[PDB]
Amino acid sequence: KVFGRCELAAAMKRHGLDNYRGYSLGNWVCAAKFESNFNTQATNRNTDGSTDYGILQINSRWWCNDGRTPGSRNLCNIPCSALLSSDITASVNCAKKIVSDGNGMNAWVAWRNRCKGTDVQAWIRGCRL
Ligand SMILES: [Cl-]
Ligand SMILES: [Cl-]
Ligand SMILES: [Cl-]
Ligand SMILES: [Cl-]
Ligand SMILES: [Cl-]
Ligand SMILES: [Cl-]
Ligand SMILES: [N]
Ligand SMILES: [N]
Ligand SMILES: [N]
Ligand code: NA
Ligand SMILES: [Pt+2]
Ligand SMILES: [Pt+2]
Ligand SMILES: [Pt+2]
Ligand SMILES: [Pt+2]
Ligand SMILES: [Pt+2]
Repeated sequence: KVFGRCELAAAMKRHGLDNYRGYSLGNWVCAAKFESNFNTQATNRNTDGSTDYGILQINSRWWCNDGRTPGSRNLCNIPCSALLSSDITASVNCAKKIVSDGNGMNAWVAWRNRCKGTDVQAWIRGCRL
């Protein structure tokens, strides 16, 4: 599924991401935009053989099992395929664990390089929240 901007904002808010670990909703929508362009089916292969999955491009090195990332962990205890669902619950629940790991949203390289320090509120402007 390709979410609309405000559609994704609303789902993320409902699932408890707004100000989660102190990160405003706009940060999460911005991250999603530049990670997946709001596409739940987005996948991207990393040089180390791990794969990023879903709206927030959560990686199999640490966070999900795809049966094909040697040495990896599955700290969110999910198949990586669950991150591709039109239902974003697994993505959000896992993102909550990631952003609590100590580095906050810097865990998402695209967030650090394209969202951090920007007017992230713009990503939820206009939305009925
Ligand atoms: Cl957009
Ligand atoms: Cl915001
Ligand atoms: Cl594996
Ligand atoms: Cl959902
Ligand atoms: Cl959730
Ligand atoms: Cl933080
Ligand atoms: N949802
Ligand atoms: N939720
Ligand atoms: N949730
Ligand atoms: Na894994
Ligand atoms: Pt879909
Ligand atoms: Pt939902
Ligand atoms: Pt939820
Ligand atoms: Pt929660
Ligand atoms: Pt777009």
